[PDB]
Amino acid sequence: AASDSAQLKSAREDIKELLKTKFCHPIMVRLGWHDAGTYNKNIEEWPQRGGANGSLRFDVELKHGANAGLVNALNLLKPIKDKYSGVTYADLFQLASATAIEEAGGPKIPMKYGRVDVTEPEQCPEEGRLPDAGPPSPAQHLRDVFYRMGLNDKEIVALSGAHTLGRSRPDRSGWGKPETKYTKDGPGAPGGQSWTAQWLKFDNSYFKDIKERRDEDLLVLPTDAALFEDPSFKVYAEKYAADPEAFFKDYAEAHAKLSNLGAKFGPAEGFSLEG
Ligand code: HEM
Ligand code: NA
Ligand code: NA
Repeated sequence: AASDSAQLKSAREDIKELLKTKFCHPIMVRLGWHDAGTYNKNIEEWPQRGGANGSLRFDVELKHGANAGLVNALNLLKPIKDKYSGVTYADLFQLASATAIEEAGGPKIPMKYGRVDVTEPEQCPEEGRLPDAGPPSPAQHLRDVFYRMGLNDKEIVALSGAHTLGRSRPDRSGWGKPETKYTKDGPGAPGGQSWTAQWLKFDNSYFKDIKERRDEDLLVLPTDAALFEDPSFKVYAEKYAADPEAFFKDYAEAHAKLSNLGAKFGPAEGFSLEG
């Protein structure tokens, strides 16, 4: 009865209702990125290459250190997933993320769907393909991880801007204060430490805050700091801090690129919902 494209649209409606009710925009963006971020451009075969294939839905991968707390996001999406047999987790994760950015006031991401789902937890990538926030050499570590995905310096800086959304919890990743004046009252579950004052608003404030460092309640990870310390990253970081339009353009394109990493589409070229 309902076409697969129609189901994705219905799922998007459900997601928008979920975001309006739970204020869970940030975790949805993190979920999508952690499914896609395991992509390795050097591996040819699907699903060994990792990436956007819905493997992140399995306990084995959710248990990876970098994925602490993501089971909450999966659980929030499960009820929606159950309504649509024609919607894959691979697509649902990316749909929830893109919708989250947009509902949060971000740019419209040029998205395509039709991603195929892996079927067994044995197809999940091994742990260690996602970045650490506190390595000995942050900037080089970012290159090691993102260059492997086939992403460049521009994309590394632009995508890091997603930290304008959400916060860190010492009970999850281990970073951040237990709470601050900006998070102690929610909305959603209070607590943790945000990078920006309005952590439910998608704008270029992340770049301004990590550079200014005037607010002790605002978080700055070694990898965020690397954006302004690195001779190449700083070019884009300063540009985004001063040009919100430039950030939105580069962000939309980078987010779309990330969302496709390692995926196998059906049909091969995928399909659009509003093209
Ligand atoms: C540059 C490599 C990155 C590192 C080292 C990193 C690290 C972190 C850490 C430590 C947290 C705290 C999580 C917690 O407390 O539960 C976090 C949260 C988050 N990150 Fe990243 N991140 C990176 C890249 C990205 C990218 C590329 C995006 C998406 C375009 C992103 C989106 C988010 C979001 C939305 C949250 C907040 C989730 C929430 O509030 O529950 N991150 N990240
Ligand atoms: Na995956
Ligand atoms: Na923000």
